[PDB]
Amino acid sequence: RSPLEKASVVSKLFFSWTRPILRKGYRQRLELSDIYQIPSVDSADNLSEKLEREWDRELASKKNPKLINALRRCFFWRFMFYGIFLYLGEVTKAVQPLLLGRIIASYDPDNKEERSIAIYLGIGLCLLFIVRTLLLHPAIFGLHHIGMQMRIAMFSLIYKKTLKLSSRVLDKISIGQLVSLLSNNLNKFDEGLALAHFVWIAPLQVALLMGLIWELLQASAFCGLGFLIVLALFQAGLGRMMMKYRDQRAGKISERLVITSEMIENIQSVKAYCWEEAMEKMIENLRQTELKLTRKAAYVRYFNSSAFFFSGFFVVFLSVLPYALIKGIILRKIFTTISFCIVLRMAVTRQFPWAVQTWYDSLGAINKIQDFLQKQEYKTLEYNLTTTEVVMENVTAFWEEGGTPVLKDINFKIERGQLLAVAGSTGAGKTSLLMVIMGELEPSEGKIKHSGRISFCPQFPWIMPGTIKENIIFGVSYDEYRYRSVIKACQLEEDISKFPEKDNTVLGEGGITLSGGQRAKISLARAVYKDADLYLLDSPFGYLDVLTEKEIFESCVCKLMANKTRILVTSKMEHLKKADKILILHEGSSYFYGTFSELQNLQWNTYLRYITVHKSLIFVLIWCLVIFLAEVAASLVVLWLLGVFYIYVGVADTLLAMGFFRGLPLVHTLITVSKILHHKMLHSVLQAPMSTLNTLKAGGILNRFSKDIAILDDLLPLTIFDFIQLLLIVIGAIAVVAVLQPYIFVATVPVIVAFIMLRAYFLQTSQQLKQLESEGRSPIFTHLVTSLKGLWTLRAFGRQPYFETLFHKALNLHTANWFLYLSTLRWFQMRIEMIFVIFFIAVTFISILVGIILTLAMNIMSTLQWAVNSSIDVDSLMRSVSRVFKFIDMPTEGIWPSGGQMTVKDLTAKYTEGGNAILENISFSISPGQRVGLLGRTGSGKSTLLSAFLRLLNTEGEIQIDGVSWDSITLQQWRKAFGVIPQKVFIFSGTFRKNLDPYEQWSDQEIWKVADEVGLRSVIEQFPGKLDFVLVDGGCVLSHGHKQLMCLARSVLSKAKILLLDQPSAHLDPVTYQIIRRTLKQAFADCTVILCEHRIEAMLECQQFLVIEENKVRQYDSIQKLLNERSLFRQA
Ligand SMILES: Nc1ncnc2c1ncn2[C@@H]1O[C@H](COP(=O)(O)OP(=O)(O)OP(=O)(O)O)[C@@H](O)[C@H]1O
Ligand SMILES: Nc1ncnc2c1ncn2[C@@H]1O[C@H](COP(=O)(O)OP(=O)(O)OP(=O)(O)O)[C@@H](O)[C@H]1O
Ligand SMILES: CC(C)CCC[C@@H](C)[C@H]1CC[C@H]2[C@@H]3CC=C4C[C@@H](O)CC[C@]4(C)[C@H]3CC[C@]12C
Ligand SMILES: O=C(O)c1ccc(/C=C2\SC(=S)N(c3cccc(C(F)(F)F)c3)C2=O)cc1
Ligand SMILES: [Mg+2]
Ligand SMILES: [Mg+2]
Repeated sequence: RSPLEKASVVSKLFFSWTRPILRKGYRQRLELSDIYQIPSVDSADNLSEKLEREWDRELASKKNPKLINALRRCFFWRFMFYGIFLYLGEVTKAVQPLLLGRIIASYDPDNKEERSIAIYLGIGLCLLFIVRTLLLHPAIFGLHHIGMQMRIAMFSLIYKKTLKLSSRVLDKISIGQLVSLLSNNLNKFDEGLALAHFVWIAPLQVALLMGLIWELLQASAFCGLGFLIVLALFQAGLGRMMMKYRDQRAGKISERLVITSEMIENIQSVKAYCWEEAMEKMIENLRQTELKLTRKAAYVRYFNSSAFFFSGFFVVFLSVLPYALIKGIILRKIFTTISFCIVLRMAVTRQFPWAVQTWYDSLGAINKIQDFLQKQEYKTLEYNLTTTEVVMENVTAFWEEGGTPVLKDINFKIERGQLLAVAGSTGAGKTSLLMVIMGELEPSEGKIKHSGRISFCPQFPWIMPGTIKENIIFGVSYDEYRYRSVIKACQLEEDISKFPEKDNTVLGEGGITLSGGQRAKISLARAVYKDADLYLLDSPFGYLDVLTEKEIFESCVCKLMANKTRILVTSKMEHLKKADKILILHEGSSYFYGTFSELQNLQWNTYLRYITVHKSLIFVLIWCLVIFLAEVAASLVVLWLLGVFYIYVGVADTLLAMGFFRGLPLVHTLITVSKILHHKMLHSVLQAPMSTLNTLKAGGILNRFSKDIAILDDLLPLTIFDFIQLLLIVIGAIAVVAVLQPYIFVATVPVIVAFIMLRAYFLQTSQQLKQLESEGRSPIFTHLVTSLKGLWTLRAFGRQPYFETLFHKALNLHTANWFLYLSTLRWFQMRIEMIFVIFFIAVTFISILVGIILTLAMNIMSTLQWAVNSSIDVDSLMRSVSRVFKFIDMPTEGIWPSGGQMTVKDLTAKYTEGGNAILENISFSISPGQRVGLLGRTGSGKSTLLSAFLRLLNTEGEIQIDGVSWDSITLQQWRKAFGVIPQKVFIFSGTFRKNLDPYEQWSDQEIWKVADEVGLRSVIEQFPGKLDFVLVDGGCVLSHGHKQLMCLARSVLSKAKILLLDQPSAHLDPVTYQIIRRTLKQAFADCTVILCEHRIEAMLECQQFLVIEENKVRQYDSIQKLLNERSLFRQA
């Protein structure tokens, strides 16, 4: 447990509770187990319940609900308490020049105003620093805590809202927009709470400072105020210009995010198609405009950030010269004026615009989140009592809100214990009918009445990340008899037994470990397990062979649940013979409704590697340093004309300030560095081996492409520039001041060496906890992605609270990782402040017990601390560059085809190294121009063989076509001889023409010819733009029977002499399969296809069969030869 729960007031004030973890992490590795727990204040379950109540009251009471009016009622008073503490701690910063000016008047020659007083003031001056230190840091920590609490509460509200979104609203929502929204205010929201209080402190500080200065300059104190007001107007005009270049980049960032995620999810098909070259350019073109906007917005921000270092001369000039004209000036007042003007310049030009910008951004983010919260919701409205019968009459529905209806005049009725089987050609609307039943689709006319309890089995299998037992159970009480019977009747015995961990293995997001014929079985078992009234199954036997389908239908759909009503999407005749009713849709219309009899009768090392990527960075750093060398040599050897050099030193901020000749090129180069880094990282990811790529997850990519690159684009340039500016200011003033007085320069050496040693000591833990928390924010992303993916099988089942609890657990883990760093960085900053005051209690006290050397020592000892803080910020930010380089440094896996004859010798396929060998000593041959038909059971390894042909997985054999082996040619040129049709169809966000070919090498005539040949003429032309419609949501507009057709058209367009057909027809009806056959015969009359289809009527157009069994291949010749040994395959 965290010690903050049980800690004394002084212990919490000194933050001394991070000492044990810091000591452990400095000399040992930090592990998740040895991490402080979470308290009861930061728990999401309570921190969201405290806000949902207020939000609901606002929604039900007000006429114009506001989220800020609900956040105020919770986090107002603590925020105001820390604001008051901040104001009290900052009032003590404008009165420090007053004490220096009332000390200097004492060490004025021959016994000036007060003589026996310097003892009183020389101690109180530095003792006031202790009070400032005590008052400042706790308020900052409290404000950070409040910001983090608001962030987690709003995130939980967003997740609770995102599970009630309608199907209509999901059209405009992409898996990239939400990720970008989270990544924006994931860490820049809670950090800005401290800066938000400087909107009412800066004016009061300005008023107090003006009142103080007026006692020095009678009426000349207002010219400097006028100049500073003009500068503040200029900065406020720069802010609005910067905003315009920030609200246009978000859309491009989201678009790039969705395209990158869609590519990385199924990089397998990209590699098979050899689309990497044409798909890196598609991202580079998008990145160009983002870079242009970022480069335009990184100059205005620099100009805003450089108005403090270029204002320390004009303000002093305008303050002193008008008064010096009428009365001259004294060398005592001319320094108190500068000491006041420094604080005034900071509070006007650095603290006010930052607060204004923070308020603007916070209000904008809150309003955006409120707009997300106020969207259309999904209603159920069903009745929980009936006669256990499902009847709907005269239902007509439109998918799009506006167009052609999808369903019209469909009526049916089924009692309890009956089975209704629906069928029809592709595009008829069977899935839409089941959606109408489920309620995810609102009919425009009609009514559906049935009991609420239903069970769903989607056409596309869904595998949430967890054990097989958890996947099958799906958040209910575990059973031993029902579960075992289901697992036996769904044919999941042998496949589960093959695993080393028998039942509870681990499956990743999407079930990549499992094949395509076992995910369907798991989904069917999950649907069967649930105790519901109606089991609406949407074509469960999609990726199952004929024998498995026959064995499952008679033992799971008619023997296990033969007393509960179930609606099945059929595509065969044996499934209709045993049916109780039949409904044959056609183009969204009830073509038939009746029984089968009537149907029959009817018819360190990162900094050096970061700057050396681009040579212009070195050529600009040398140019920005040698000019500083000349500038500092124009203030050390030209002094023989003067010797009052203290006044000259006092304006070192303006003297050594970077202009627009040495800062603009550096800023411009620092973005080109990020561009090159991102391009190299994307290329190295695209050209990586599959064994290395499979280690990566779907949450480990949006955490490295969305936030990590955004850091390098946005935050690193200006932070590095500011740190460099502070370094130059400190060095070129300490070196100068070491000439006049070399005794006060001595004190700055031990301070610097202690600062560097302590910072390097604390980095030993901040470089392993910061990375821990930066990688610990991936679970929430990877759970949000899958919860959005399974949003239609979640609401149908009813398991919403289970996912809510999972998300709460993930949020708790992230906050537990975050609080430790948020506390240890504060501890180290406060200890730096303490060593500062400890080494400062002596410098003035011993020297006092010239009186103006004190103001220079105090103007240097604060710039040193500011530079130290900037260095800490840069070191914290460079972890992103470190992870970019880690992600780049990855292994690289990298007319001839006339006849197309094959030969394999001693082939071994294994997806991993040292794992189970899927294929062992494979050998066969293929006569050229001869079709070959693969065969086998589920889990045999057909797709494994097809992948081993293209060498996606590591192999140990040789395959040669037309006399050239594997080694004689490169992988990229070898892989171009094959035209594949992957089992997982790939559709990305783009136009139809772009999807059909990314390289854009075929004209619209050539595209239309193939589209009409395959049969997409009636599908492309039903959309507002033919061959120009922007398919989105992963091609969700199309249907499962049209996705396969488009994939086959893509295969036909690209002509190859060898092609690996991996189940060309997955869910196609028998009528549309004639199109597949008329394309196969008339377009593949010269190439040697390798079929994988499970259709018995399709397995007859072959000449050489390959059956995979027990990790070996047997090749037969006659069609009936292989159907005689095993009688099961013939009887089934
Ligand atoms: N990424 C992977 N890593 C390790 N093993 C895998 C991976 N993908 C699949 N397998 C294993 O491969 C075995 C069989 O190979 P594959 O997954 O290609 O199935 P298959 O027999 O071709 O499938 P089907 O006939 O159902 O389409 C499966 O039992 C599974 O354990
Ligand atoms: N989200 C959507 N928005 C707009 N139109 C859609 C959407 N989903 C499907 N459609 C279209 O509406 C019709 C309904 O097709 P649907 O997907 O219901 O067919 P199906 O019976 O499931 O077909 P299949 O044989 O491919 O499984 C099709 O013309 C399809 O292209
Ligand atoms: C924090 C703010 C609101 C407090 C009110 C403004 C303060 C800073 C201003 C208002 C009037 C000012 C005073 C006006 C006149 C004099 C008389 C002179 O012999 C010493 C300075 C002194 C005493 C000024 C000190 C600063 C002063 C007190
Ligand atoms: O509250 C804060 O964050 C805070 C408060 C105060 C400051 C002070 C600063 S910054 C800067 S530059 N100078 C300066 C100006 C002229 C000359 C010199 C010299 F002598 F060192 F060269 C240094 C300061 O005095 C920074 C931050
Ligand atoms: Mg379907
Ligand atoms: Mg397969």
